[PDB]
Amino acid sequence: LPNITILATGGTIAGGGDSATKSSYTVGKVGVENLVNAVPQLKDIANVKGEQVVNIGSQDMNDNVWLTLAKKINTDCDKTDGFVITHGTDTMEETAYFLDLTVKCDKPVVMVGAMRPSTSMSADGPFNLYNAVVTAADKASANRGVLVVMNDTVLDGRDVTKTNTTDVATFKSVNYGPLGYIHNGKIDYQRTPARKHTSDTPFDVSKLNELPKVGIVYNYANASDLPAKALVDAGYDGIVSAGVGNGNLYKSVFDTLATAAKTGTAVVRSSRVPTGATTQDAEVDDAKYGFVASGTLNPQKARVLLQLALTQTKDPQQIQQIFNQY
Amino acid sequence: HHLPNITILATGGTIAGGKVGVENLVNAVPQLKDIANVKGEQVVNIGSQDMNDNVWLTLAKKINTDCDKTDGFVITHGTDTMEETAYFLDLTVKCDKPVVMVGAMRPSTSMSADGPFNLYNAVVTAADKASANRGVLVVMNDTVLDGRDVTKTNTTDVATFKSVNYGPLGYIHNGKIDYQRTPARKHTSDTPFDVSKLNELPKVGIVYNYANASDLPAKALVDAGYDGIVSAGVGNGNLYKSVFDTLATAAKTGTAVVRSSRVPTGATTQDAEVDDAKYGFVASGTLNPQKARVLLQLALTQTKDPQQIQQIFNQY
Amino acid sequence: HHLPNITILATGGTIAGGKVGVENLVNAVPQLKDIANVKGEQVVNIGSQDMNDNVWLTLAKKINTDCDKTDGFVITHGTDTMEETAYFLDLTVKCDKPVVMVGAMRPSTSMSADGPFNLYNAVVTAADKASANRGVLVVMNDTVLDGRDVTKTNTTDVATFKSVNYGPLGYIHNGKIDYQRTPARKHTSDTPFDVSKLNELPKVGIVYNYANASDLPAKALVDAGYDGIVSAGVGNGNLYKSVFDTLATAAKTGTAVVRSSRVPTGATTQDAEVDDAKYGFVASGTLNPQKARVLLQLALTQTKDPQQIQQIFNQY
Amino acid sequence: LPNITILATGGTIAGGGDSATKSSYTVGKVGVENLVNAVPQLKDIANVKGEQVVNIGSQDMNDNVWLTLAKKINTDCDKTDGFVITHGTDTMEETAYFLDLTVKCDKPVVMVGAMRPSTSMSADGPFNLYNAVVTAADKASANRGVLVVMNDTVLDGRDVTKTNTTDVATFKSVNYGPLGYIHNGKIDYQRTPARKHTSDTPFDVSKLNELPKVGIVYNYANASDLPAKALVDAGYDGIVSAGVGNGNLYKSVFDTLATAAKTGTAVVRSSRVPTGATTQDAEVDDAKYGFVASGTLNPQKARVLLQLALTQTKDPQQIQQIFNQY
Ligand SMILES: N[C@@H](CC(=O)O)C(=O)O
Ligand SMILES: N[C@@H](CC(=O)O)C(=O)O
Ligand SMILES: N[C@@H](CC(=O)O)C(=O)O
Ligand SMILES: N[C@@H](CC(=O)O)C(=O)O
Repeated sequence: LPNITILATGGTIAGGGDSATKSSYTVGKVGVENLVNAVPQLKDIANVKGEQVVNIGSQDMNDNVWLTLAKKINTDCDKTDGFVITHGTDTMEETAYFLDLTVKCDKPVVMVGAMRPSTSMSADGPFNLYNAVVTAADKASANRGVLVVMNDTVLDGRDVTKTNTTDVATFKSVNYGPLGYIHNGKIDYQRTPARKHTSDTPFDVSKLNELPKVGIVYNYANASDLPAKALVDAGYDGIVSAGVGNGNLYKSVFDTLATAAKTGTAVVRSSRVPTGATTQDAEVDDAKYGFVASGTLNPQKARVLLQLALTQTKDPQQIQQIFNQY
Repeated sequence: HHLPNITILATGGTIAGGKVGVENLVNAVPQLKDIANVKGEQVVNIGSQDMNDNVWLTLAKKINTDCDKTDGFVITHGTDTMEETAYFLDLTVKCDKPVVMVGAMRPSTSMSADGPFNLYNAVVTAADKASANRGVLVVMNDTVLDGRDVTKTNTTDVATFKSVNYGPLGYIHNGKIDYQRTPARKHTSDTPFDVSKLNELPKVGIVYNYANASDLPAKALVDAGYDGIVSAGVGNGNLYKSVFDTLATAAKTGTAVVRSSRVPTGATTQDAEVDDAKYGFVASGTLNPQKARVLLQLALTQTKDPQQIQQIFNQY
Repeated sequence: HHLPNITILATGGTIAGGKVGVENLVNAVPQLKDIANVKGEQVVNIGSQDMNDNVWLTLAKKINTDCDKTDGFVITHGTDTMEETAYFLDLTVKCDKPVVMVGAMRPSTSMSADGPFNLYNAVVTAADKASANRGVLVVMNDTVLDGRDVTKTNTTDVATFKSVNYGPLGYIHNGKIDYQRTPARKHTSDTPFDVSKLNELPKVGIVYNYANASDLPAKALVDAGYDGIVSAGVGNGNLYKSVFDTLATAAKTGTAVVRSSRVPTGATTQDAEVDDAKYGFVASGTLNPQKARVLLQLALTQTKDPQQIQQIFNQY
Repeated sequence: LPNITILATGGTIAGGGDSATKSSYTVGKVGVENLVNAVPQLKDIANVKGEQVVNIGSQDMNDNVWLTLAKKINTDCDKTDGFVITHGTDTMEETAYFLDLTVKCDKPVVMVGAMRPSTSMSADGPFNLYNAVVTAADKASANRGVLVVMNDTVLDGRDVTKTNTTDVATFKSVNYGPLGYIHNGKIDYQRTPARKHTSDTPFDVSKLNELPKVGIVYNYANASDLPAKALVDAGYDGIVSAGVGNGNLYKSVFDTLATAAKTGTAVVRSSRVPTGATTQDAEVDDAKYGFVASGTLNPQKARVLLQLALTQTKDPQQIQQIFNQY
């Protein structure tokens, strides 16, 4: 059986409530050893080793944990056959894309969480963890980038997003679809992401203590420019706009970001709209303003790539090329 | 043989690209005369990414004032913020006659432009007696959508508008609608919100949550004396710790705080990970951040008390 | 403090895998006693791929007879044909108290089995006074779905059941339902269908359309004297020429013919490519083939006239 | 500009009504030359040549037209840079998969239709045809199998299906997602089908006058076995079951197909359920009965592959292997 390493970071998968039928609970309580022992069927498919990296709710996920995870996977690659990262669902789509761009280990790296606490009736954690280990143990899972496995489905770290606040089926790759489905412990892979990932990217965080500062501002009717101005006044390296429609901006926000771009702030136009690309050649002349269009990357995913782009370059044309390749 | 009188109120948008006038918009679809007596009025001519409180107030007052002068309204509008205007009017229009919003995802000069048939179907909907008393509506891609749940789901697709939590009210085929649903949430004349004499709306901003989120946007809204802040939370309305800290302080120093979610479907519920009663927060339910802002502004015209705002978010 | 009386009628399905008894099903979820006084009765114990007219008649008669002896019903059922049983009961149950169907997509012995919480939520729904007068319901994956529109959309997903044309009625969180919709189509006590004295239902079969489709299935149903045939058409109810020829003959020689569609969402409409009045055909609207069969069988207990059947397909 | 050949077969894209605002129309009236002249923007992107193969509604599509199309594309491959097939929407998903398995030409083959007649207000035909030609002209479209292009989206011929009876956005690849989106005449491809297609299949129809007979029977409550018996009595080479749930069958239908399989009839279990695979190792012991599980192929798609499988073999184990590879 393959050796599989579980790196635990917290989340509702490790959470507990006082009743199996009531919704209130606290995240990231139980340890990695309890999650493993809760699924004795794991011993049929893998030799599982658990390590507790942190124990937080992923609403509190941060740069420091991301750097810890990437360095640990890259350091321990030769010591195991694959990785499973247990994680909160709230920002799993962000961590998955970060690791998708920075992990250099060729072996499967699979993220997994649970929408229901471990104590709940029909808790989804146990089978999710089982299927995550199935995926990390599958030879065919290698070289597909960092993966998220939820609700019997293998999803690429770039397109995967949380589509619903409570549904166990919440995780979907809403633009390009899943890579494969899991049935009876086997996967029929019919897709693989074409965008460059893992060892095909230039992003190398092995020696980094911190990441460039990138914030996100929302657009809506009558939007205040004060959030954007606050990020500019703090000297943020980049700002992602969650625009309306095809990456459009309320005039006040547009005006502030255009002025900041001329001072050197990197500005990426994304969209609050949950599917579809923020394109070039629509209503915003990105070349004129020095802006970058995010494509299908939603605002929090665009932040991930912008932070890493800014470890390499501050030039908008080069950043746009990065947003066209990764 | 007499046809209903339908008033088109034009605000801009790609359906008017907003540069072409409301008379040009009407004459482009001569078949409108087969179904309605159409009169057009230009309210503004803007891209809806620049929609604002003043235009919202103008539209609600115009519809309420002119209700008895027409049989139904169509509002032509940009698609980017149509879902916000639709819900604002859903809460403030007191005319029970049909009010239908419509836009276009493709330019009027483009191949297979969707604007012409979109407008035709919007007039069909405003002219159907069955459309009355269903709240303010959005009509796009042969579908009638309630103004509360409707949202733009895709950046470019002509089929982008969907009521993603509770579904559409009816589909349009051959100029006829089979309505199978109506919104249960209280709208129009069943709400207490009355903007007839207001020149401005309470100030409500939106902050985004994500890994490592800065508290600076939330702090800037607080420093500016904002009346309310809507959080686009992660998952089920959850907050990054720094943002949580700032909003907890704001809620105990006057500011109304509504937890919504950046997640595109599903409710932000009570009784999950955040003790709303302890912090004086309000949970937005299925209202996404920009919709929650609409209701929070109007709630703040009535009350600043968090329990009373929560009740408003449970009824409208 | 008193809790509602809820009767569980068991028919089989993976939620009972149908091999385990109804008492075993109940005792597996002890928290049921926190929300209801539960009594279980075994009606049949079959896989729902073998569901049939006799079980449908038994269930409708049992619910109608026992209505005044309980406060609500839960029917445990296989997922494969739950959407058909749900609509049959939707049309024939005259009890206005909640009737909720539920199943499970994973075996009860499997990791993260969905059956236990599914049953809990089904009892929550049957015990909610707000669930009355909404027709027969299906409760799956924290969602309340009307029996007319609900359908199985995926072969394995625990989230498979969706009301794909008009959306759900409400979502369940923390044991509470926020209902925002109700079906406008006439159901239960608002239909004329009365099976109380029937031992059998009119014979209605379904034929599939595709490229090069054989007319032999349609011919075999005609040769057997079927009372009606539902066509799973291509696109908007269209028929392969050979199948069209056979059904046109059948419609003029007694047989009721309903055009539905193999396409999983959207209505089969009148006034498209098929002149239904010329051929004596009925268009099924949003009813998929197996749902259209349910309504056609019941229509044929009232009338054989195509215009009157079309009216039934426009009202129920 | 590339040379693009339009092969016309009919459909609503070629249909016309007496009014732009009323829904009634007739299919396959106007000729290929009228469709081309209706889109003068095509001359900006390609040298277009039209040929009328047939002019039918695709509800009347049949084996003979399929064989004509495959032979024509394979014969004329060297004479053009890519193919667009205008087609009715009702069975486009069937023809696309047939050509996906039998076309040996390496150059892009793109199918396209229209949900609204050419005479209708906001008719979708003109822009659909434009985007189909864009796709056939794109070098990156080659080697992705036969494609369907509808509503700004490039879809693989295997997974693409018509999901709605009237919506212009009806065509979706409901299990694995689209291959790319089209904006401003350009495609960002992020996926390609892993299942073997075109020149990687053994199916060679170049000398065939006819195809094996395969019919489809529906399952539902109280289902009659008479449709299945009628196909068996006619000596059908194969029968596809549109089963309930995960490919399950009503007992009467099961009994008839099991008896037929022992006489040599090929029996494929598919599902009337619109998404998801009909799997092995669920409730039906396929090996015991000699049945084949269709995977994600819906009943009409499973018929296509079964017909072609039956040109090579009647052995259920070999047919199952075909259903696992193509
Ligand atoms: N609050 C949790 C949500 C979850 O795990 O589902 C987290 O992200 O850690
Ligand atoms: N920018 C435009 C988008 C559209 O009309 O579709 C607007 O909202 O006004
Ligand atoms: N074959 C089963 C499927 C299920 O229960 O999910 C049935 O319908 O009875
Ligand atoms: N009946 C038409 C439908 C369409 O083209 O949309 C056909 O398949 O030819």
